Amino acid sequence: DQQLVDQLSQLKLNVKMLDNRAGENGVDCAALGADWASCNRVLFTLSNDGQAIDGKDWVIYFHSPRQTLRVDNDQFKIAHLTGDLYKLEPTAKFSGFPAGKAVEIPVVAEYWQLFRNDFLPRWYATSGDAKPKMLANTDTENLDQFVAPFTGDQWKRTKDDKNILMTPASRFVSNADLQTLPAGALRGKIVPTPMQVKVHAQDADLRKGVALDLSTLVKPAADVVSQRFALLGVPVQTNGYPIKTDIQPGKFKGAMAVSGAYELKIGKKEAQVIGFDQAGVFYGLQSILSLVPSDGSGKIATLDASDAPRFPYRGIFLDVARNFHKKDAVLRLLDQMAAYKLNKFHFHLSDDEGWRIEIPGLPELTEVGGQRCHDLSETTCLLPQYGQGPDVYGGFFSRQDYIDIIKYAQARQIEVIPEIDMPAHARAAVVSMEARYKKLHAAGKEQEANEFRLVDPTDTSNTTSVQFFNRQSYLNPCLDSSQRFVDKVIGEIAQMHKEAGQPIKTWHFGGDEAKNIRLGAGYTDKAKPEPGKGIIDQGNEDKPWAKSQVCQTMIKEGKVADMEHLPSYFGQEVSKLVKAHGIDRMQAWQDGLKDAESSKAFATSRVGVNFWDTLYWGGFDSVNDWANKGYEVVVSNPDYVYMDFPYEVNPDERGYYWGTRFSDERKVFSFAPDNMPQNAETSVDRDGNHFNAKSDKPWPGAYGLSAQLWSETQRTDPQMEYMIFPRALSVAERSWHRAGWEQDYRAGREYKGGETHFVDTQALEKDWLRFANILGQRELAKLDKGGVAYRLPVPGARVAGGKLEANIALPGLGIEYSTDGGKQWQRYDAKAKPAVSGEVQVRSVSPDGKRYSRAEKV
Ligand SMILES: CC(=O)N[C@@H]1[C@@H](O)[C@H](O[C@@H]2O[C@H](CO)[C@@H](O)[C@H](O)[C@H]2NC(C)=O)[C@@H](CO)O[C@H]1O
Repeated sequence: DQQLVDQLSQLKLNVKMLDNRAGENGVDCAALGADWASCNRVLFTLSNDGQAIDGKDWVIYFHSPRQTLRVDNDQFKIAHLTGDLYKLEPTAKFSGFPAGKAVEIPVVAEYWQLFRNDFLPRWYATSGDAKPKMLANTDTENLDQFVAPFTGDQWKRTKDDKNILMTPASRFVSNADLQTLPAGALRGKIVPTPMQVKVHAQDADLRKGVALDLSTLVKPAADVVSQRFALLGVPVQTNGYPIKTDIQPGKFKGAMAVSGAYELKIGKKEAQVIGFDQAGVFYGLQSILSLVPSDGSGKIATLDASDAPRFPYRGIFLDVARNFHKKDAVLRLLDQMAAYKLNKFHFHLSDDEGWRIEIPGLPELTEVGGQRCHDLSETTCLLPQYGQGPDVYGGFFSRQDYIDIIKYAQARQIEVIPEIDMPAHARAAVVSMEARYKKLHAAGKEQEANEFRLVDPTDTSNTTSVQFFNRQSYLNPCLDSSQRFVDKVIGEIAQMHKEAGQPIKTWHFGGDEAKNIRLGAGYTDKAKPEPGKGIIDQGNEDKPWAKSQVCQTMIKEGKVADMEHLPSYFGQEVSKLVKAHGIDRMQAWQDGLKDAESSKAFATSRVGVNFWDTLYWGGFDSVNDWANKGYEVVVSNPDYVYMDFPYEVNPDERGYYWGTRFSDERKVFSFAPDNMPQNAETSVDRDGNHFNAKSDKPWPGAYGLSAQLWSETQRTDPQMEYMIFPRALSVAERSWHRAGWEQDYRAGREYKGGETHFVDTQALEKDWLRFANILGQRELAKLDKGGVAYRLPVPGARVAGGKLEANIALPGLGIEYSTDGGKQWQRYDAKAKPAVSGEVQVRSVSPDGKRYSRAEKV
């Protein structure tokens, strides 16, 4: 009843990691069905400061990205609902939560939990009648309230983990090659780095303002430029420094004769931008804006530059489905993109856990798919996921919101690429279309009910998705209703784009992870168990759609060869729908198109793939095959440009970490996307080990670069911003500019981490030192002004010769120290180091002085 829920709500949870490598320490993880026989032991403690809780009519719901495999307190049991939602229940042996005591529940989970961010907030209790209530101490974004600190070697994945734990003292060493450059060395430095620049000794004076000739630009675009000058403190007034613009396509030849190319001349009396096109003028204007200092000085170097993008596709991907991100945050993101010349916004509008775009005629997609709540019937909501509580959590962009975002992007020279992920990652859509089916079926409108249905009612396939959903995550590719649904959604989104004035140029099909994970390599069958694998019953495990009658008749009429070719076949069918709507380019995650013969199998004349295989695992060689089959390769490797991954190896950092353990501003910058094998000399793998890389195949080159923000643990907009910035500035650099240390691809060259020395790592180093300095001394102050809650790096620090020595990953940022427990903070001066004794803490501070990094002890 309610009373029981009220009592349970007052239980205080504490989560403590016991062992991240339980399989190495006597637990038989294989017998528990753990992938690759890997499991961890965690302790859940529930403390009661009230009277005894003796009822048994309750369920406690919690979220985890890890499956619970064993419960070591026999008074309780844990069962999976779907996705990340689990239930804790009392067994027949439960004898109550005693008054004033703690109950301990040790559990065994699959894999490892290396970051405290792995533990999700907002556990909740239910009981019969009653309205669900959260366990109040867990209703927070601060994990310190319920998750204990990691100690010792608990951050290690295996006993052989070679990653380096980052503390102030080891971080001091990783930053020791950095130094603060004098302001003179940063004069005339545009970033992204221009293709060619000659900096002269005179400076132009922008203090009385600039007089802009934006006649070449459509109004909305000219207004973006004018607002940005004003933001950075240069008033716009007619008597100011003249900046002239013109478009002249004929002055550009060969490979500089591309959209976004420009010639820039900054003089003492005036400036002139000549673009190949409007993007080119807009971009030459953003290059002047990049020189404006963060010191109030109003001076910029005179210079002559000529520039053009190395790639036509320079993208940022955003997931709004896992956790919604508001219109205001999307706009801020687009502002910053435009400032650093990023031009493609890949918008992931749907997935299992949410559907975020209003579709005229299919209201259930947003009414149901657009919100999560504790509704076991899933008629009004999708089940709760990702630690957002049991009550309604959600949002979506209305048709007008969406049109607004597209217009906003268009002014900023950014192309909006909508992604509606299929045929896996489609639970919001499938469940919403089921609620639609039920509603219409009840009114006796059976043809209407079935019109956009995404389920074959005969399908009993037993399949587990990557995120542990079942067959409801997989839209059925063989149904005529599924094609109707696809056609209708493409149609409606295409109309919004037409109204916004930016007609869709690329449809993103999705296509990722359309498989059953129980049939993967790390699991083994109960009957002939291979050692070191998760022992499960694999004889009742099906490939997706295996038991669909409709898919079976499709296979027998000869339309497709096997169940395995379904995803690729569906990609080919959707390309025909995309083409029919006037769209001549489709893009997909490469694994959904793997069984297609080549780009020729598609109806669009262009087919792009987001290439998301990790490099250290073979990506440096398998990427070639896509480019050579006609696909435009959009480099999206998780080991370098997944922005949902942690900035550093520290258990208190935010992020997922399946593809690598960290990717900081420096690592992202060091990525060489057009000569994949070379990264073997400049990076380490997910366990910190050196790797080797070689390809013997032809490499025509990549078409683009994209950095991804997946949103599982990015629950708020500030969290999203913490993960994207400032490392997306490194992405902008590398997607625009090819550095001298980025060598040409050579078939047969084998790069061996720690052994070969092909790459000019001293040039790489010098390039990074300058770039890190531009961020710390100029650009971060601009992000402050754009309202972006970027991550402030924690300082490196050591105590030497009686004084505190501190450093930082982005030289120029302020550093503070405290010698009294973090009560009083003082500013660090490198040229008058402070004498120190006992405990010191350090923290960094934003340029505007309002935000601080986390504080750490030396
Ligand atoms: C708990 C965990 O780490 N799971 C991993 C999945 O998240 C991951 O899926 C892919 O990665 C993204 C997160 O970085 C997902 O949001 C996304 O849906 C998915 N697909 C794409 C194209 O990235 C997979 C990758 O094999 O591994 C898991 O272990």
